[PDB]
Parts: sequence; structure tokens; C-alpha cells
Amino acid sequence: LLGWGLKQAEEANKTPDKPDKVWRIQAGKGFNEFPNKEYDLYKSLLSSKIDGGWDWGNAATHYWIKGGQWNKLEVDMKDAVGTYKLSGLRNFTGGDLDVNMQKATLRLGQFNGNSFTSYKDSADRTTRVDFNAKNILIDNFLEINNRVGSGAGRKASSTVLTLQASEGITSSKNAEISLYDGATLNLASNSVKLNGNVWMGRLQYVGAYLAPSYSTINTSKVTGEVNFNHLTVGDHNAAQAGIIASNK
Amino acid sequence: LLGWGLKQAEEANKTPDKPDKVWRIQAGKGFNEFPNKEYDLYKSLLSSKIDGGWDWGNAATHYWIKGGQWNKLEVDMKDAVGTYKLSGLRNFTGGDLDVNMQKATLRLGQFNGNSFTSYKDSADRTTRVDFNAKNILIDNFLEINNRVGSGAGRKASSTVLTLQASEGITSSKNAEISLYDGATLNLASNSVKLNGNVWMGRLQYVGAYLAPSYSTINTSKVTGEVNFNHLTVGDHNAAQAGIIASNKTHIGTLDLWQSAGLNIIAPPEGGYKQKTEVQPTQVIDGPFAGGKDTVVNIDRINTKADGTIKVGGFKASLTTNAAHLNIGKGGVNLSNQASGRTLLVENLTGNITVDGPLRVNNQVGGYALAGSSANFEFKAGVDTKNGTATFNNDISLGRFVNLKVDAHTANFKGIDTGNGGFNTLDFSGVTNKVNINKLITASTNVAVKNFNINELIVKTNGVSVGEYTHFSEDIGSQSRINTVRLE
Amino acid sequence: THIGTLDLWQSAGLNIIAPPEGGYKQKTEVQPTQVIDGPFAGGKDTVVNIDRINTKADGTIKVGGFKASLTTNAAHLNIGKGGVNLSNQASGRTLLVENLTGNITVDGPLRVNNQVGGYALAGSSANFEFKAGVDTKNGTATFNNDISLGRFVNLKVDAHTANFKGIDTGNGGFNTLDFSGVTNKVNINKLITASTNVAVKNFNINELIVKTNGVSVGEYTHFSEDIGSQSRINTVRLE
Repeated sequence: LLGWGLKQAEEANKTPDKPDKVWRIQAGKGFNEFPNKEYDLYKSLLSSKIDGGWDWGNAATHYWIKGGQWNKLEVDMKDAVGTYKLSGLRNFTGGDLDVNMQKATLRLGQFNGNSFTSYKDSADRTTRVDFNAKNILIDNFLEINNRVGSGAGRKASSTVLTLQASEGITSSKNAEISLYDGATLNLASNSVKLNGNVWMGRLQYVGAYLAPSYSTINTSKVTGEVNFNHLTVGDHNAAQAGIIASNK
Repeated sequence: LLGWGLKQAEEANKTPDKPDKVWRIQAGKGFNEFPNKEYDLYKSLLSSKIDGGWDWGNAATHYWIKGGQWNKLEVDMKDAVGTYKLSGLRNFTGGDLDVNMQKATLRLGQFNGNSFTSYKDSADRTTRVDFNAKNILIDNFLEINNRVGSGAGRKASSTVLTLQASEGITSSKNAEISLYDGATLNLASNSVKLNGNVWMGRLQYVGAYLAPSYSTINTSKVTGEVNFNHLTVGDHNAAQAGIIASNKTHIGTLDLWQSAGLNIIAPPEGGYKQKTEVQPTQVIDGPFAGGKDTVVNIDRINTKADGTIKVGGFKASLTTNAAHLNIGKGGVNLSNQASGRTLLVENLTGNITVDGPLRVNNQVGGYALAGSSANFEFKAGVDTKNGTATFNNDISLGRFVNLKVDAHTANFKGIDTGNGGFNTLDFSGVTNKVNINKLITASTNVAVKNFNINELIVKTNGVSVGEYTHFSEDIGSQSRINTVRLE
Repeated sequence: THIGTLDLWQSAGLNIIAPPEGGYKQKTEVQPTQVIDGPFAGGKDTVVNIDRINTKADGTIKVGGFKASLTTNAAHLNIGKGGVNLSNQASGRTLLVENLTGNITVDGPLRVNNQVGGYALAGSSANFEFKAGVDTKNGTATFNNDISLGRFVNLKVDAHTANFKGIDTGNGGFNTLDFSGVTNKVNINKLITASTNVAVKNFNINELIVKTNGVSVGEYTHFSEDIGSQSRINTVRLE
């Protein structure tokens, strides 16, 4: 009823949030001289200030930052050389990550998928999850603004994911990127080549066939060769997706 | 579930507290000219502003500072000469002592032990108990972050003890230092020599076998000769202790548990060193490489193995990033329940020089049953991939015991497994060479990619078949044997 | 009660109860008379024709077995031609075919892991167990089928007169063939043993086989209790 041209144009120009308790974590010595170690990133670094949990009402897991979903953290590596992976961060509510990893290969999926969601609070917040790796190499599925459990409990508000590599954002064959009703995606590397099922717009809930279900994959900064392989818009609804591409 | 490497790295960088009522006591005249008086320190000085009590719910005693557990005091002597003792401060909750005693010998135990605990409040406070004596001379047991009474009442949060002498922190024979789930310990003298039972990780409560139970003995500043005598990690749980040492650590008998970890960390190369709100920079540590002359001379590794039976072993382990991990003449023991226990003598960026007999159930042969597959395991130079695992003693493995060595060049002097059989003699991680000097096999699962075993024995194994020497992977190109001797 | 395939669990009980002999039949407050039952004896013609007993055995490992059991106070517990199966995890599972005031007439092969031999490892001591006529002490446990026990399987029969047709344990060895509860007689018709722990107080086993057991020693037929006065064997045959 609104249209995507209003929705993206009003979500692109926003202040991020106003969070209290800006946590700051710096990866000190130990990381920055083993170029091939294949670290973990959740357990070895991020699980100090990301706490799991259980939501009374349709939980499988439940992740936030620290003492609620309204607390920013940041990670400032800038020299940590190696290769990192998330591998299982599911139903992350959280809010305002930015894992600043220059010269660090990421891998945002291994043996288990990932998810980045928010909650429809009275403040109507986003997530603004950011990354700044060198390659990214998605390699397993990622569900942006998914359903948390099944229908009930707290509903899911909008989100923003930003992947800002500098050598390429590739993907594997079985990496289902599926962003939903409120989700966006900003890319800024060169030569995005997503060789998997990109799924803009999905049934967020079990029977709501009449949802608006907008999305956005704003590949605006991509100075190289955009290359999707399997794009799929909409599922049992009137989805209105939009890709602000980079003229190739 | 968190790991010790997160826990110590987040507890090492903290502001102490924000206490109201900073008491200040100065020891004036009277003390500072009797050099040999053998004072008391609690009764003659500290009991003016440390009040005892009773907690309704599992009390034996109850000590705090003044009007609650959130009040700092300090003692500023700086010239009081003599010898002082605590002798009976038990279940001290308190908070923020620092007994600044230059040129004053302490004695932190006489006829009665000591304890330093906190409470899990809504503020989640530490204790930060400090001392600044000249010698310390522990001489009776000290329980850091103990249980207050028995289970109920208020639970115990973290604590920090700091002992900062300048001539030596020794101990007596019956001084059981036993620090628990939240406790740390910082030492800064020269030549710590704890001749008693150091007990990192203990059952804090009566039945909670599933506690995390971390600890830390951060002997970082010790410019002399660290010397433990009897270190014991873990009790009926999965304790993950860690010792941030000062690149020379002779210890004595080490007694791990079934599932007890140990993170001995040598120093680096150059040594150490409505409204938004900005939390401070929480610098975290990764697994780094120790300096050049970092030596950890652990001389006996036992394991206390009883209890339940799990689907595997329990994988006792120690993790060292020093440039050497010498293990002396006591060798390696391994107690064995019905499932096969597992020992993981890991080394991140160093060597391993075991010079002792690999026992199991405290004998050299050590037969084990089929469900009890004992798993010795060595990891020499993991993250740098140029570490040797030299075993200068003639090892002897019995039945259902599974050595595995994942190193660069695993030198040996002799492997004798023909007595027991059914031995998984894995060498799959070996980069290039396994220079075994003597081999005795009956029914083995040897897997070497390149070697030169200059003596070989082909034994028989009774009358049964299906039991044989099985080089179950590729032998490569530079392989060699200088003597094969079938019997 | 003719039933068909019975599938117990590791720790599943079963109380089949036959009827009795004549068949069935501020302020205080009086609760009604709560008449309770004890374990009584069934009538004369009480028959429970269970024809196959399996066991689904997977899951955790406990310090013993788990002792699957069924408890019957009928005057007969006929077990037909399906016999007895017993799945076995790492610990030795246990089957308790109890009878309070009756007989047991098993006419089938005592399998384990669904084969007749059924080798089991040292920690897996499979424990067959029979209790024929407990509270009246005059119940026979007749096994009219030639049983066959492999390795680390432990039959025990606590009855009045445990008749048989043949016991064959010389193939497996390490078998605790207990008969300690037997009142007077164990009338085995054929015996094959290698390394067994037979404990009979009075018997007449009219055929005996003394097997060897490889080259190891410490493995032998061991009548590990008193043989009494009325004992008898009508044929011993060493091999």
C-alpha cells in the first residue's frame, strides 16, 4: 500500500540509534601474526560480550548484546591477520555490531547458518550489523530479519546488514541468502558473485499471505562485476523488491 | 562454555570498585622500633575496623569491613618493623583491603587458616585484597573465594588476591592454597616457592559437578625462580585453570582431573609492556607465541580418574605456549576407568622433550581392556609447524593404548608395543620425519608418511589372525628402515 | 491371554495379573475404605501364552544393566516358538521373566541380538533370569527347547525343579550358569561347557561334555558350590 519507493527512500536516510552502554573490544596481541590459523570469531572473541538466552515464547536460541537489545558494541582489530568464522549465530536480535577487520578474511557460515533479526519494541529499532573484512566468503546460509521461532512472542522489526569487503564478496553453492520484510543489505566490495539462492521476500509468518514484504539489496558501491546466479523474489505474497545496482 | 581465555582477559582489565567510606588507618608510633616482637595483626590493629558477625543461613563466622561489604579500608605503615600474622580470618567477605607493610615480615597463617570470599550481590563486586610485605611465609592454608558455609544463603562472586613481597613468597609443607571458581592470585616478589598443595579449582558447592570453575595464578612480575611443588587442578568438574608465568616454571607433581585443563602461558618476546556512555577499551588476548628462553619444567603428570562413564574419554589436557616443555624423569601416569582416558599434552609454539616412562595406572606396561582405549596425545609446535617432539626415554605401551604425535620431527629412542597389541600408533600430523630408533610391534595401526626406523621387529601374536602390523597410510618416497628382523 | 510380539524397553516392567481362584467378587471427615491388593496367587487354569519377547535396547550406559522384567502370577506362563530376544548395548542387558505362583514353560531359542549364538563382550554380561514359583516354592521351569548360550551370557534359574533338554555354552565361555535358587533338582539332558560357572546343589545331568578352550588357562568348568548327596551324571565324555 505504501510502495517500495517510499520505504527505501525513508530508510536510507536515518540516524542509526541512540544506544547506551557502547561496549568497545579491541583484539590485542595474539591474533595479528598467525596468517593461516582459522580462528573462531564468536567463541574466541565475541562471546565475551554477546550472551545467549531463551525467550519464553517460540525460542530456539536467543542472542542480544548485553542486558537487552539496545546496547552497541564494536570490535576494532585493524591488523588481525588470519581467517575468521561465525558458524552458528542464530536468531541474533542484538543491535549495532561493527566488526572492523582490515586484512582479515571472513567466513560467515560453516556447518550452521546465521541470522540477524530485531524486535518490534516501542522504540522501533534497527540492527545496523556491519562488517569490514577483506574477503567475506559467505559459504552457508544467512537469514536477514527472519522469524525468531514460530509466530508468537515478539514480532520482528527492520534491520540493516552491511558487508564492506575490499577484495570480493563471493558465496558457495548452497548459501541461501534470504532477506525478509524489513531487511536491507549494503555491499561495498568489488565483484560480488553470489552463486546461491538469493531470496528477496519470504513468508515471514505461517499464514500471512497478505504481508507487504519489501526488501533491498543496495549494491551501490560495487566497483567491479556484480554477478548473481539465482534470484528469487516473493513467496505467496505481493513482494516488491528493489536492487539499487552499480550499472552492470 | 566461555573458556578461560575470555574470563581472565576480561577480569584483568577492570576498575576496582566504587566504595563509599574509604577508611584510613595509619600505624603510628609503638610499632616501628621492635624488630622481633611477633605482633598480631588482626587483634592488635585490624580488629578496630573489621567487625565479625553471623549470617542467618550457613554461617561459621562472618567478616566484613564496616557497615556492609562495600567499604574500603587501607593500612599505611611503611616503616613498621617486626613480624605480623593473621591467624584465623575465616570467611572474610569484606572488600578492598591493602595492608601496605614495607620492611615487615608477614605470616599469613598460624594455628588456623584464612579465607577471602565475596558475595554475589546486585553490583557483582570483587574483593581486591592486597598486601605489600617483605617476606610473606604463608605457613598455613588459605582458601581464596571459598564456600562460606554449606550451599545456601548468599552465593560467592569473584575475588582478587595480590601478594606483593620483595624478598620471597615461600610456604610451609601443610599450607593448602585452594583457590576456586572466581579466584585469582597475583604475585610480584622474587622466587616464589610454594612447597604445599596448590589446588586450582575445587567443588565450590556440595553437588554441582557441572560448574565451570576457572582460576588464575598470575605470577607475572616474578623476577626470580618460580617453584611449585604440588599442583592439583580440578576436582569432579571440568576445571580450566591458567598460570601466566614468568618464563621459568619448575613445578613438581601435577595432578590433573579427568576433564581438567591447564593454560600455562609464557610471556611474549619483549615481555609485557537516554544517554550514551563509553565503556573503556577491553583489550583482549589471543594465543600468542612465547619468548625464546621460556621453559616449563613440569616433572610429573598424574591423573585422578574415577567417577561416571561417558561415551568417550574425558580428555585431560594442558596447554603451553612456551618455547620448551621439558618433562623430566617422573614421566607420565594416567589412571583409567572403564572408558579410555585421554591425555592431551599440547604445545602451541614450542617443543616437547619428554624424558620419562609413559605409564598408565602407574605401571610401565599397563594393559587396558577394549572399551578402555587410553589415548596419549602430543602436539608439538602447532601454530608454527616446526616443533619437534623428542622422547629421549624408551617408551613402552601395552594393550589398547593409543599414542598420537602431531609434530614436525618426532624423534624417539624406542617404541615397544608388541607386548599388548591393538595399539593405534598414530603419526598422521607429522610434517616430515619420525626418527624411531627401535620398534617392537604385534598388532599395531602405525600410520607414518615418512620415516627412517633403523631397527624393526616383526612379532607374532599367538594363534589368532586379523592382528598384524598395518602401515595404514602412504609411506611416500624418502622412507627407510635400516634393519628388519622377523621372529 | 494369548498375545503376540511383546517388545519391552530396557527398564520396562509388566504386571500381568490373573484373577484369583473364585474370580473377583474444624471437623473430622471419614474417607472411604481404600481396599488395597497384595501379590496373590492366580486360579488353577490361568494361562498367559506370550509367544515372543523382544527388547529395544539403545541409549545411555549405566553402572549395571537396566533389568527389563515382566511379572506374572498365573499358574502357567507358556512362551511359544518365537523364543526370547535381547538387544545388547555396551553394558549387559538383563531380562527378568518372573513368575510368582506358577510355572514357566519356555519352548523357544534364547537369542541375543537376534541370533542363537550371540557373542557378547566382557562389559556386556547379558543376564537371562527366570523365577518359577517364587512365593509357593513348588514351580518348575521347564525349557523344552535346546538352548544355546554364547559368550558372556548369564542364565540363572531360581525354581523348584528346573527341567531342561540341553544347554550348550562351550562355544562362548565365561558364562555364569547359576542355579542357586533351585530347591532340589536340575534335570539337564545334555551339557556343553568350556569355561562356565555352574552352581547346582543337586542334579542328574545324564550327558556331559568336557571341552577345551584354546591354549589359555584359568578357564574351566567350575562347580563353584556344594554338589550334595543325590547328585548323578550318567555320561561324562572328555574331548
